[PDB]
Amino acid sequence: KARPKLYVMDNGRMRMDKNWMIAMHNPATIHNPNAQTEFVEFPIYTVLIDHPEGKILFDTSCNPNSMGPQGRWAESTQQMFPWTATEECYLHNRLEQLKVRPEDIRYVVASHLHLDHAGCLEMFTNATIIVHEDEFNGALQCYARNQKEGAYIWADIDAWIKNNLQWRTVKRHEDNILLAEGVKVLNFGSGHAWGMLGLHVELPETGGIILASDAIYTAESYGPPIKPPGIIYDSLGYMNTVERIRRIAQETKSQVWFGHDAEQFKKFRKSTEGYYE
Amino acid sequence: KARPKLYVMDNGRMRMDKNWMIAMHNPATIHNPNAQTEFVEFPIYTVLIDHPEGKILFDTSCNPNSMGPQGRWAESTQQMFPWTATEECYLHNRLEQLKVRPEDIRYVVASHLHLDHAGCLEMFTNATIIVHEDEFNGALQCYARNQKEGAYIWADIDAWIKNNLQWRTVKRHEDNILLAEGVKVLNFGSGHAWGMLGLHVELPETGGIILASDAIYTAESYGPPIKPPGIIYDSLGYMNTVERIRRIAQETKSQVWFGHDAEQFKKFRKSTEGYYE
Ligand SMILES: CCCCCC(=O)N[C@H]1CCOC1=O
Ligand SMILES: CCCCCC(=O)N[C@H]1CCOC1=O
Ligand SMILES: [Co+2]
Ligand SMILES: [Co+2]
Ligand SMILES: [Fe+3]
Ligand SMILES: [Fe+3]
Repeated sequence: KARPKLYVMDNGRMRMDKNWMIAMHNPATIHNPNAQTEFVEFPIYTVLIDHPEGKILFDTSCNPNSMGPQGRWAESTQQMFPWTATEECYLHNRLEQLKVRPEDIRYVVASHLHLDHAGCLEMFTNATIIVHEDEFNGALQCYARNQKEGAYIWADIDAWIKNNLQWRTVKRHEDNILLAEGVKVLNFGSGHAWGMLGLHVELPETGGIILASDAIYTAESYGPPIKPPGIIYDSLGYMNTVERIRRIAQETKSQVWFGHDAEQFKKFRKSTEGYYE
Repeated sequence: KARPKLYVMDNGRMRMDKNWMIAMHNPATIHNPNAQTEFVEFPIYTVLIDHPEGKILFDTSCNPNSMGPQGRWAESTQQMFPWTATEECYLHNRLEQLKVRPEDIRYVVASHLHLDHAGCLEMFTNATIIVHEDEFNGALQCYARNQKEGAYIWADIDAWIKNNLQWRTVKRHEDNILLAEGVKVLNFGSGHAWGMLGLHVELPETGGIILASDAIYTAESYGPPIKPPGIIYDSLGYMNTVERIRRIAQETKSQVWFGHDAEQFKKFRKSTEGYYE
């Protein structure tokens, strides 16, 4: 039986309007007609599965050259979704401390292609990049239409193409994919974005874990009841996905790891302290 | 050839958070982390078609007993979506000034069953009430689960049932319905709410008119580009509906009358000044 080790890697912090994360979280009233929102902070992280069959990476955080005047992100983007991270937080450094080079990664699973998950895809030229086909198509249209604003970074996409990444698209109606012993890719479909992927991992000692990414921002999103994000591509799809994750967790007695939950993240054992067997 | 007269009836004004009407209209930034929304005012109105084949009413505004301590609307609702109207603004009074009694109405078309469109359904006991089946089912579930908050008013629904209204549901996949010479019901389906209906009218002198209701809040919603509302049941469905309306307007050279557009409403000839032939 395979005895993998799973690492949680801290890739810094982001802030944005709380309305993005929880829609109409604090609506104006007759007694508060100019209601104020908040500017909340949350973690960006990635997960490495050191599996005997090969190393698997879930998400890739933000590109190190995202912020600043010479940054890849448009000015309006930087102001609405600012990212802060020290050098040791960069993905390539986190991996380095584990004695892992990018070239050692067999599979990268991209939950979706937003700026905070697909930032460092270009690094893994020796891997197969697993992504939802609808998410891929949508991003490429953004590129082709020369969209310089939004959550799809023109400069990042440019780099993927130039670096000749090897893509494996998950089809709209494609089943879950067994990646390795006790590791399965979940096809969540349209919701938060054009197409979302998750991961289910079964560890001998710790048991089952579901990586939900932005299918579920936080425990507050999860509920119940469900509290959806401010902007959504497919509201119906989003609601269905959350409830599907809940069912899976119950039936397999698995933990659910959210995309950007500050409190949950504090509890994790990170790559600087150890791993999950 | 039939020569109808179409009347626009002013049924008062409402206010709410602008984020309801235009999602993320003013997002927080690093420089404005506690961004403020606004509390915007907009008209509630209904349309009467005095047709030789019979009188047709589109929407019914709010119930006269909605607001106040003894009001049908929950406190939280009254504070988030306050309605103001004088006595002459009440639907029953507007009709009276045209020498029209509720019993004279042959057809009522309910665009949807929100508090500001289905308020006075209970009045028209001599009419056939045309509504989307999915919208009807959803409202009845709110009632059955004893939901006392939200945009579906428990007390309003209660009254419909007690007054023994005569329902004709539009099926999910049912075609447009010819109601009378030059009057057609449009099935928009799920979007803003569970199920939306519109109307297309062809007048000898004025030409074509599309009544969109909450399928399109305002000219700003309409664009292009489309700016969706803060909360939506079916985002995908909503976007599709707007574009469908644009196509119809172009192909038939029809004006589009929005649900709650203050500027457009000012330009209408109201029932106090005349009608459209
Ligand atoms: C459609 C999803 C909302 C678009 C804005 C965005 O990309 N926001 C990031 C921030 C953390 O996770 C997110 O989705
Ligand atoms: C579809 C969610 C409803 C948001 C609150 C609401 O019901 N607002 C009114 C005001 C005019 O049209 C509406 O739907
Ligand atoms: Co995202
Ligand atoms: Co409505
Ligand atoms: Fe994210
Ligand atoms: Fe409305």
